[PDB]
Parts: sequence; C-alpha cells; structure tokens
Amino acid sequence: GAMAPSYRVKRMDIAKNDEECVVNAANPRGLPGDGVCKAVYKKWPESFKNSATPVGTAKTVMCGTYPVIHAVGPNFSNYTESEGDRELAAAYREVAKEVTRLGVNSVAIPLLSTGVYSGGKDRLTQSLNHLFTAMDSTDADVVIYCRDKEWEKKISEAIQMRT
Ligand SMILES: CNC(=O)c1cccc2cc[nH]c12
Ligand SMILES: [Cl-]
Ligand SMILES: [Cl-]
Ligand SMILES: [Cl-]
Repeated sequence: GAMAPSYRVKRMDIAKNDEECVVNAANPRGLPGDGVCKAVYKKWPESFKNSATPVGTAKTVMCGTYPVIHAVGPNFSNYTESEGDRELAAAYREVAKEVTRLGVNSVAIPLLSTGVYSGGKDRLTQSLNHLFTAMDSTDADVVIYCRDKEWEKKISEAIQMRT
C-alpha cells in the first residue's frame, strides 16, 4: 500500500502517467475507440487482447508487466439516468477490486462516462463521487487525469474539501 494514501488530480494525457497501473475508459467490445480509449490503445495496444467486457465491469490485461484495467462505464445516450447511475457506480467498484488484487501502490484513473458517454450532460460530480465511494477503502495513491482547466479546479476543490 501507499505510506499515506492520497488523491491528486493532474491535467495531462493519462498515457504519460507516473503511476503503477492505468484505468482505461473502455468500450464493451475492446475496440480502439476515441478520446482516452484511443490514447490508451496507442500507448498499450498489447493490452487490447481479449479486453472486451460488459458495461459496469472491469477487465485487466497486462502490457508487459504494466497493468491496464479496462473499465466500461455506461453510455447515458442508451441508459436511463437511474440504470446508468447504477452501472457507473458498479464499474468503479470493479476498478477498486482490480487495483486491490494487483497489489499496486498507485493508479491513474480518468472520470468514467464524462466524455462521449455523458449523453451531453456535465457528470463531473456524479462520476467523481462514485470514484470516491469505490476507492476510499483502497490504500493505493489515486491520481485522477483530466483535460479541461475548469474541471481540474473543481476536482482539486472536491479532493481538498474532504482533507
Ligand atoms: C485524461 N484524458 C486524456 O488523457 C485524454 C482525453 C481525450 C483525448 C486524449 C488524447 C490523449 N489523451 C487524451
Ligand atoms: Cl499532456
Ligand atoms: Cl466517456
Ligand atoms: Cl476533462
């Protein structure tokens, strides 16, 4: 475990992370996809061997010895707000199981269902709070990765409001 488990946020490409494993915002079919998923495909393409997994689950595939945790959030274009909320919470609970099983001391993680799968709604708070519910009982250092400058400030605020 980490000596003093922490949350941090960085505004940069998750393919450049400084952590012991990465969470992909995957699609259910193991396709290269777009956004985060395509960045992860360019950096760790070997990790897409038999990475297909259902919505609300996570599947780990090693790229060398580097673990890529493929976490499949719901596409809110297709799910009701109610069912999508349940599947988004479930994906993050499966990420916490995988991070624990792997024995890593740090993990890089994007906010699931906040981009192309957001159904055109701002889900920063919803996705981050499900991230915290899952990861708070883990002892890995968690480093959240984002792109937007306003999102960086809001995620940083949310982390510090708990400390
Ligand atoms: C944390 N987010 C990202 O890393 C990300 C998001 C969207 C597109 C690209 C391309 C490279 N990285 C991306
Ligand atoms: Cl960057
Ligand atoms: Cl997304
Ligand atoms: Cl962002």
